[PDB]
Amino acid sequence: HMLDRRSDKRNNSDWLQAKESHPTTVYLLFSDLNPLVTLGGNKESSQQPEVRLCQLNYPDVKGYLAQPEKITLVFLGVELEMRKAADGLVAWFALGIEPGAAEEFKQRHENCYFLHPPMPALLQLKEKEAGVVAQARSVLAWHSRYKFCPTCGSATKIEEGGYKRVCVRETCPSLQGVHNTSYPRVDPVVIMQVIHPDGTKCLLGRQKRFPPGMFTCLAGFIEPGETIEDAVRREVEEESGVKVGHVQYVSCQPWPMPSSLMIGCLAVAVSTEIKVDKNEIEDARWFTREQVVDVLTAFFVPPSRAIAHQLIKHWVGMNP
Amino acid sequence: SHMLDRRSDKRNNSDWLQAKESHPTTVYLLFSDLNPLVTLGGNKESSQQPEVRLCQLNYPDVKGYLAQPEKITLVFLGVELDGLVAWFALGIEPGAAENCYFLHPPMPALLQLKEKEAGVVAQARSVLAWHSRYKFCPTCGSATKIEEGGYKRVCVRETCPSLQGVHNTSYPRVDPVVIMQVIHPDGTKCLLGRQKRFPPGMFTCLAGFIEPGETIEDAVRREVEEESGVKVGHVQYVSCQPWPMPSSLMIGCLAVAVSTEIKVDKNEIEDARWFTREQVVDVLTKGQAFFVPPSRAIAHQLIKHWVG
Ligand SMILES: Nc1ncnc2c1ncn2[C@@H]1O[C@H](COP(=O)(O)O)[C@@H](O)[C@H]1O
Ligand SMILES: Nc1ncnc2c1ncn2[C@@H]1O[C@H](COP(=O)(O)O)[C@@H](O)[C@H]1O
Ligand SMILES: [Mg+2]
Ligand SMILES: [Mg+2]
Ligand SMILES: [Mg+2]
Ligand SMILES: [Mg+2]
Ligand SMILES: [Mg+2]
Ligand SMILES: [Mg+2]
Ligand SMILES: [Zn+2]
Ligand SMILES: [Zn+2]
Repeated sequence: HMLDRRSDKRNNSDWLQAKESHPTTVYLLFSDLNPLVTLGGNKESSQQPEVRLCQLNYPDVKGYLAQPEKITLVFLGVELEMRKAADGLVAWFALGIEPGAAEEFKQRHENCYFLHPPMPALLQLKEKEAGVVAQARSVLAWHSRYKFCPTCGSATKIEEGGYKRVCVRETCPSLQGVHNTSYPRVDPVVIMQVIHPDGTKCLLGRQKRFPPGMFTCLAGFIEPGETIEDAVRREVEEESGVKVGHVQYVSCQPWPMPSSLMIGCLAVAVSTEIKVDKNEIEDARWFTREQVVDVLTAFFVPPSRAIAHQLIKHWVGMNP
Repeated sequence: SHMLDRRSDKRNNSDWLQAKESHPTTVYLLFSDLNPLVTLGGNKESSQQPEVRLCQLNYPDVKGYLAQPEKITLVFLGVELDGLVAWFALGIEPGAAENCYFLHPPMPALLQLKEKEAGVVAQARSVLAWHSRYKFCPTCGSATKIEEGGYKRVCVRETCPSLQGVHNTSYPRVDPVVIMQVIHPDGTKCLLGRQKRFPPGMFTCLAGFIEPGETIEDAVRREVEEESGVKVGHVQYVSCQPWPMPSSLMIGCLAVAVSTEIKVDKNEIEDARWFTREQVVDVLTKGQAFFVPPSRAIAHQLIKHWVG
């Protein structure tokens, strides 16, 4: 990650309040969960215009901050190097604002714009910036849909730097002991590059909503009581009929749509017959290594920053 | 291999689920306050020591509970691996709850179940626990209704945003947790810690929840450094263990420290130390003024994996 989350500061109201108006503090502005970005404008993002975060400071956002009931403020962390309250730490916050306010901003700064739609525009951000966006967007998305207490239905209030919501009903069981109802949600999702029993093909599928010709790795949410490997085997068989043996973890990608942790795996199929569950996917097929090589250089796959692309590209290079 | 095929394709088949409720081969697992009904001994597996196993009930054992649907919670677990033997979990109230008994307390008594039965309890307990604490719509606060064999809750307010599109507010929660065996730079020691609440002498792997926006490996590095001050480099995934307290997925990793100095937070972790392979070997066998979780806990499996 690009920041140190400094979760120990989340219950330090005085420190958080002081940092809000400190001149070194960085703000990332969000409207309807979309981050404010800019194209080009420095050396790295120049040779072809690259999308980068529009980093704001207190003088840019002070008017939003002075209406706390209309904003959602999340402490993201501090920069990894300290500069020469006044502790040398450079704080970052995510600031979610109302649409009226965002319009008045868009007329104020012409070079910055809100990134949308989230898929695939978030894949345009460089890795370090994409990670902080995934943190900020996932927490703001949680706040947008978890305003009421799941245990009793009452209103809740934000606490702990944006990382906790607390029911206002004093008698509520959610307030006795520690419960996940207080805290942001992380949904684990397995996504799997599935290799044919003969090592020369891989299994890819699509949903009816996908652009014509796009195919990608099968994926699904891990269920309660399931391991990573269990979910890979179950989801592949559900959607495509294919039975899976060995499952190998490869890498992760946080995917803030709203709050998914993509757990990327390589899996070896032990059967070949395909039986598509139309209620989930429209199509699943075996693609030869040669076909996939042709496409990485009559179907196509997600862009290179998507984990599915990284899994497919990794496989193309493995020893058959 | 597993006890059950989840057959999630059946969860929206209300006619099939209903037919199975009274079928003579259907098995029910009874839960009181999220604790499973179990039994000790009584088959070939206990010829040596009495072993805990699930107390499998059938329709005539639970039919009085089913006659009061507003007082129970019913979850379709799957079919054994139409000839299909359906399993359900049935959560009841403490009042309604002599060779069976409710397994309590969950830590460490759940660790007495054999792995294949532990997997079914983790499924059932976590879904039941979700229903206990997620009865209202997080998006608007209205009441909700159970659907899909116990795997969905649906807001009763027709205009609610939760009903336009697909949203995680409808579905069971799974909380990813990293737990990590952390090896000293010199390769000869591992880092273990404890909380004040722990029984005296107990040490275990550090662990913590993955945050929004974070990878497995970054959560390991962040939590180790938060809790113990130790900085971590390489992180390797090893294996998982679902832990239904209420709904955690323990993601077990081996990590290499790149610093040596410990600095404990004295808020979550009251103590953390480097333990040599010899100290740990002694404690996996039996001799040391400390001890670790039992063998079915993923921390014990990770510590064992490390010593070879
Ligand atoms: N946490 C969640 N967020 C969104 N959808 C979920 C979640 N858990 C289960 N689902 C269901 O999972 C479906 C997607 O299938 P899959 O991604 O293959 O598991 C969605 O259409 C939902 O019905
Ligand atoms: N899903 C969750 N369930 C319970 N506690 C959580 C959750 N997410 C964050 N927390 C917090 O994490 C603390 C435990 O620390 P750790 O397990 O080391 O991350 C709890 O006491 C809560 O304050
Ligand atoms: Mg899927
Ligand atoms: Mg699924
Ligand atoms: Mg699926
Ligand atoms: Mg911890
Ligand atoms: Mg911790
Ligand atoms: Mg933590
Ligand atoms: Zn409440
Ligand atoms: Zn609602």
